[PDB]
Amino acid sequence: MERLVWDKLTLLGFLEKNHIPQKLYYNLSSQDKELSAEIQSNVTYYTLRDANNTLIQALIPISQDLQIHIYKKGEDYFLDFIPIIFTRKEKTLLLSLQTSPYQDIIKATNDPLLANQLMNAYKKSVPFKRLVKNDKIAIVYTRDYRVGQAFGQPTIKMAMVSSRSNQYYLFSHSNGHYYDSKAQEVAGFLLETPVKYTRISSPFSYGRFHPVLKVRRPHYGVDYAAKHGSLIHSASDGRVGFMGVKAGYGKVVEIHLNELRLVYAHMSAFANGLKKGSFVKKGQIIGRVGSTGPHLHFGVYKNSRPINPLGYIRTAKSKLHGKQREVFLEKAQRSKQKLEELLKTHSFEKNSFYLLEGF
Ligand SMILES: [Zn+2]
Repeated sequence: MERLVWDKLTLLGFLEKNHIPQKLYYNLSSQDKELSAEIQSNVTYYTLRDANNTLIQALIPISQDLQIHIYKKGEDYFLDFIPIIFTRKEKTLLLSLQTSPYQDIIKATNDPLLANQLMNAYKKSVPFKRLVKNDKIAIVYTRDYRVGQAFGQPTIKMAMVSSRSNQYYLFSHSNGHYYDSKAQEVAGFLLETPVKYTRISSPFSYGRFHPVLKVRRPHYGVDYAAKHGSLIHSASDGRVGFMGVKAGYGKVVEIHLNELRLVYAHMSAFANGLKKGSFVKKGQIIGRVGSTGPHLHFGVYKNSRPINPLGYIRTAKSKLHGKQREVFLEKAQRSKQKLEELLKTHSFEKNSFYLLEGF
């Protein structure tokens, strides 16, 4: 296949460019239309053409784990939503700073997304502006590969940053939140429900891809059933990055807050004065619920990846308890011992970074 980057196109633009009847999109269920509206610019996608230059296959990412597969059989085009095929590798970075964190992490890994994720995750506990030469940074993380090419975002499993005689740890959890050495949440956020709802008509789901009888489509936000006219509130502070129509979402507002993007779709109207560029405060009215039943699709992206918004709708951060805490801390202990060992057996006099396989 040709490997290409997406840039300006929408799904309907891509179909027209390639003489694929647009009914391939319009016949989709509304849920599939919603999935189709999150083709991000800058994503690597893949195409196969015949000796007449006719589009025979395209694989276009919707998320890190799901893609649109367009393909031609005989005279007909088909469109499925299917798993992205990939390999997952775990790495451990041991770094002694020589200049600047962002810059040195990139020099050691070629992975600016990793650098930026770490900076954001620590921004309220160790500002990177604070770090100096010979401070230490460790990161255990996974990276995904398709046919030898890295794609998507890394995921941090653990990190340790040392500054001013202290070590500051970050540990992932299966619940999606990150925690410090005390099993207290770090680098999260507090969201408000964006609409007064009757029920959640469709919850968030990562989907299920095997075995065949268990297969379930992902849904990368929360669909709220709400009475016609309901006002929509921003779940957070932020800045409006998009306001308008996107096929599959109808009228939609997107708000950016640091590494977050919040999506508010199927609206009837935007709030007077609101435009691209506006700053908004948590709870501020941004528009009104539409049927473009009446529903709001609320999406939350963290480091460009959809996450279950309901885990963040709360008035205080997460802190583990009970057996969850016992198990978390025992795992954290063993992680800490292993990192200490790796740091023993890896002198920074020889090399100012090491990039190791596994952990
Ligand atoms: Zn939805």
